[PDB]
Amino acid sequence: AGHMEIDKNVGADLISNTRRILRLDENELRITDTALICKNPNYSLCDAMLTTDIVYPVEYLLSYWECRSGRTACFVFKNTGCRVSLSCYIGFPERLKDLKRVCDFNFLSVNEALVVTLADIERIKPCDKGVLTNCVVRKSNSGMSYNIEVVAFGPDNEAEYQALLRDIYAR
Repeated sequence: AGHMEIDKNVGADLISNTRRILRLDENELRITDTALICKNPNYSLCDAMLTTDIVYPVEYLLSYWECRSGRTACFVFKNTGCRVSLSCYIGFPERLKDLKRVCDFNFLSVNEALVVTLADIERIKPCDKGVLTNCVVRKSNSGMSYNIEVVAFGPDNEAEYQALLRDIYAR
């Protein structure tokens, strides 16, 4: 009830998926409202806060997001002190002018911003109704850095696909 709007079960479903495929708990995913998302001033979603040395088949989550009520979001990944987060916009972001995109592995700065969506994956590879894009983050303090990877596959990611069903449909 405020300057973001999600329906009672819809955020709870997307937040449930977010803790379940990051394989962390509901008090270990950090959620945030207006202060990072308010540049669409009445609607958005929230932010989700993420751990080091962790992988997910990221496009399984993009797919679940857009399929839930017929409305799409960009995942805007905002790197800050120690944490990765993804700031989730059903929305219009302020830093979209100067934040980045990747498909590769690279070093990434401690106060940085980056969008990854179905339109961005479509610029950087021919997309398909079968993509499993894959994403991997580390924090470091000894290097005062992030270490970021995201890579684009079709159904060839069949091993990680099976391993994820073998965790998340096996809780």
